[PDB]
Amino acid sequence: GSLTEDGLSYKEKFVVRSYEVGSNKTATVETIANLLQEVGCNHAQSVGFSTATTTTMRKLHLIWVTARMHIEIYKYPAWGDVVEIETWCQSEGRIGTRRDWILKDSVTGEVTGRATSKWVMMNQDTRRLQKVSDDVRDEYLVFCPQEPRLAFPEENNRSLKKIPKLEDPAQYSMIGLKPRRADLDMNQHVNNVTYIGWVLESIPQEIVDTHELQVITLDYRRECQQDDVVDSLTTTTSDSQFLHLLRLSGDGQEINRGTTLWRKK
Amino acid sequence: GSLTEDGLSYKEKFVVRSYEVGSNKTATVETIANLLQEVGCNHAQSVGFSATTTTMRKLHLIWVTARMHIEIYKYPAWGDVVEIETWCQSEGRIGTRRDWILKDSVTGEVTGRATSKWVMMNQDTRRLQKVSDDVRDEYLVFCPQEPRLAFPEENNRSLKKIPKLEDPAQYSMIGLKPRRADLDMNQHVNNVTYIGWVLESIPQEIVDTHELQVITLDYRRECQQDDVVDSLTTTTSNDSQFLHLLRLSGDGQEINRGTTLWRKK
Ligand SMILES: Nc1cccc(OCc2ccccc2)c1
Ligand SMILES: Nc1cccc(OCc2ccccc2)c1
Ligand SMILES: Nc1cccc(OCc2ccccc2)c1
Ligand SMILES: Nc1cccc(OCc2ccccc2)c1
Repeated sequence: GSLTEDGLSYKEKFVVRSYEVGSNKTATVETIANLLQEVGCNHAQSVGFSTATTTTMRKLHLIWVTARMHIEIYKYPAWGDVVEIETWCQSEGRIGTRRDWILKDSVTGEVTGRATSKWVMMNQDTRRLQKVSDDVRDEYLVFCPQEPRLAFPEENNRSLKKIPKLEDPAQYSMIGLKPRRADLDMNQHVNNVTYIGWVLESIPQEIVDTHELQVITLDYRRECQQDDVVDSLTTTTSDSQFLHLLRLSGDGQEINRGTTLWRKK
Repeated sequence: GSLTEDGLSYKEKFVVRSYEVGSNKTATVETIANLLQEVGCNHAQSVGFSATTTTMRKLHLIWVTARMHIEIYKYPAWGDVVEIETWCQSEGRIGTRRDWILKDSVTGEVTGRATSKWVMMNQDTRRLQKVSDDVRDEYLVFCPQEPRLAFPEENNRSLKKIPKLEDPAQYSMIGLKPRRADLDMNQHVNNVTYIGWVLESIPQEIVDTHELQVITLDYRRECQQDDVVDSLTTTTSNDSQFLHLLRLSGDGQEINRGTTLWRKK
């Protein structure tokens, strides 16, 4: 992978692996999400971040954390195919930061998917959210395009829709979900992609066998700790559309909420 | 990746990814195992497999793993390039063996080795059988015909008999269930998921203070998508050795047994 000519975006190619595909021999949405993280990390490294935070951030013990992830897939790449992913970041003033991605088939050059994520500042120790200070923005603004560059430009698009809270009883559920060590990242936190998998676990297998996932919007409200247990809840709201809710098994504390849109095969 | 000059082995390079590493910023043993599967599949594809021979497809037979043995000297770091060489050998009418050698691409030093024993099985009835002479003649032309062992040594760990753990186990992790990401393209639980489940019952303190040097795992029976597993471990031993057992949560049917060897950091 490499920074583009202007140094304001990063591109990387990936060959889809045998264990990365589902029953139709195409990449799962979790494989796509993992690739989005990898190209994101390679972009941060290429622009000088140490092995993820600016100078003012490390001084105040602040980190970027995902508040929302939105992914739209038109075609899932096949096992052995080469997918090219371009990524960039944009300041959203004092609110936070946005990271966007564009996925293309390397052989045809056609856009096969797009993603957008909203990040907010948080104290690493207290978990308290904060606005982006003047000093932090000045430090990372030089690595972003300064005029708008949106993966989802269209007005009233799906990435900005407000998601409601699922009401009990849920139509479908998968309970007792727990992370194993492979679900943890280098910092021993549950990987953001694991939550996508947990959301999808409550979708009936018949829907998965007869439909393709076209869109997924996921809000991240609270982290699942390594010793926590999660219940995944889903209700059809409709193409098939679903409303999702992940909550802690015991006290019912919300950790995520989301929506999925599926197209008939 | 590519076949070597003689066409009797295959090599491929992999760059270690951000989400593939643990707390020490080095590849987990499950990431290594996944890479072993990928290079294995790329080798089968390079030698003409659509992976079953003509006689195998007619008799509805497949290769299935009976045992996996991995030894790691150094886990590659995040961003490092690891080169893996793989080959197969006929083991007469008993079955087949696939071996691997892992090297640091920059230094050329051997950083790990692996060996696996495969047996023929009817895809539908799950009944094991010997390798017929017709099947052997079909794949022998893709193997070195003189011995080529990743584990040559006389009384090496790869061929040790593993006993059955007796209740009560010293440590346990109960209620483990596969999610969709744990399944392969054929909707079977991926062989690497069982390695993760075995390791779940090792206490976190051992993981934090030791590095896994050796893992031997026997595959006795499959965990179905709707099954629940219990992972059991007892210390048998500066090095720490453990005895492992995976069994179905309800009836206690054995699915795997194994051993691990850990060295102090
Ligand atoms: N941890 C990480 C690192 C780099 C980018 C990144 O993008 C946000 C995201 C990716 C996949 C799923 C959900 C959110 C996340
Ligand atoms: N923690 C983390 C992980 C992965 C990517 C990342 O992006 C930082 C960044 C790169 C380029 C421009 C602006 C910001 C931060
Ligand atoms: N499914 C598969 C495909 C190709 C090679 C392969 O090697 C055996 C193995 C690898 C990793 C863990 C346990 C066993 C397995
Ligand atoms: N089912 C399966 C999956 C992955 C590899 C594989 O190896 C087949 C093979 C390749 C080269 C020589 C002899 C045999 C079989």
